[PDB]
Amino acid sequence: KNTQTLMPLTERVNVQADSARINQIIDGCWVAVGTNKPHAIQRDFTNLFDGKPSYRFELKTEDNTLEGYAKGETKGRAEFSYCYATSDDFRGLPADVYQKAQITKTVYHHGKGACPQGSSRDYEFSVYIPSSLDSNVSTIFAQWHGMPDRTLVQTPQGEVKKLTVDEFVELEKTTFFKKNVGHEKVARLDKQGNPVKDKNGKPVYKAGKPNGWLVEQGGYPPLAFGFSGGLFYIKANSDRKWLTDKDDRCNANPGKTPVMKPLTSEYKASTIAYKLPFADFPKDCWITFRVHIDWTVYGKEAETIVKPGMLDVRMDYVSKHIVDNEKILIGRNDEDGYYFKFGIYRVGDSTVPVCYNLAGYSER
Ligand SMILES: O=C(O)C1=C[C@@H](O)[C@@H](OS(=O)(=O)O)[C@H](O[C@H]2[C@H](O)[C@@H](NS(=O)(=O)O)[C@@H](O)O[C@@H]2COS(=O)(=O)O)O1
Ligand SMILES: O=C(O)C1=C[C@@H](O)[C@@H](OS(=O)(=O)O)[C@H](O[C@H]2[C@H](O)[C@@H](NS(=O)(=O)O)[C@@H](O)O[C@@H]2COS(=O)(=O)O)O1
Ligand SMILES: [Ca+2]
Repeated sequence: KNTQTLMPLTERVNVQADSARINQIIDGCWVAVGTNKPHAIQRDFTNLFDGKPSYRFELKTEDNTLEGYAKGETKGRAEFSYCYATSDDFRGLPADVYQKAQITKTVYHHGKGACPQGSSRDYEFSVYIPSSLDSNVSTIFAQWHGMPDRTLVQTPQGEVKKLTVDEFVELEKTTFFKKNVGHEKVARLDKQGNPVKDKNGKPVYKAGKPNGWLVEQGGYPPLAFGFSGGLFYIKANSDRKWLTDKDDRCNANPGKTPVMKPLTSEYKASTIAYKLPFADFPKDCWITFRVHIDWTVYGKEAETIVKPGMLDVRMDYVSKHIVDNEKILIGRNDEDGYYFKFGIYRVGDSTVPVCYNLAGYSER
């Protein structure tokens, strides 16, 4: 009933498919993604950081709104993305550039907030973990995410090739994509033999059988900071395959994979760079992470590792050098780069409630 200390921020931008409208942008630099329940993300006027409102993220137990990897598994999301495009990013261009970017899901590739392939960048942000946070949460609170372009496809005959935007736009007319997998696009039909339309007159389609096409979509985040199994962990992922293979689920478990011993497949590596028992992670105070990433350089279609990456992390609240300039494989073999998000990404088929605050982001 006191609604003065917290301000719901409920606008959500589909950053891959839609430009952010000015009145959806937060503090001139963020848009929000994930569930839009009023408590999911709020500006917090009580817990100030550097004398300014911080951001309170909350997922209650019922707040998983996304399908997880396995049938019957779900996941939850309330995050800020530092990467999005606005209408100004398409200013003066032919109308079809934006329209085709929505269909190819490459809208945010036209916007600010990404770091290119093989680049080096410094990041800083702060987190505030309440003492009430359950030690068995399974949540990623900051991540650096790839930006694959789904115009890189595999044909039914197994050829990996780059479609032009126009070619992809044509393919999407006949193909219903379920994540990365193409299916025959089938019109649902009424009884007079006509295509069904929703209440707004929009034609409705469903997926038929797989049609052989695959597109580059999804993939693990190259870097994630989170809690799992009673540990705070930092996990780095690398994928050197030109077209990522979604079936190759090379993914280290902080509870099972020893620290700094990469788990590898033929193309992927997943490394737990740091672990700290949950009780040793400070509570009810602001912790500032300083992160330096030298992104791995990959050889594109050659699939080589041209140059290894490196990861450095400091944790201040005292300064602990928790990841000390580690040579590491980190990134994705894509044409495009990486963007930062923070918030709640509740994974591992968990519904344990999550709530904490974040603030103070910068990158250089
Ligand atoms: O770590 C994640 O946030 C995450 C990994 C992504 O690879 C993707 O996984 S997936 O299960 O959906 O395949 C989901 O990431 C993107 C997702 O790729 C994207 N789909 S797209 O628009 O068709 O390209 C969309 O669903 O957004 C999610 C998260 O991105 S966002 O939080 O910046 O919006 O989850
Ligand atoms: O081992 C996995 O591949 C894996 C474990 C699952 O528990 C799943 O979490 S769940 O809540 O969806 O069930 C999970 O998380 C991945 C997710 O699959 C991936 N999407 S994809 O690459 O496009 O398929 C992406 O969003 O990253 C998350 C982070 O994985 S994590 O669980 O290791 O944190 O995948
Ligand atoms: Ca790729």
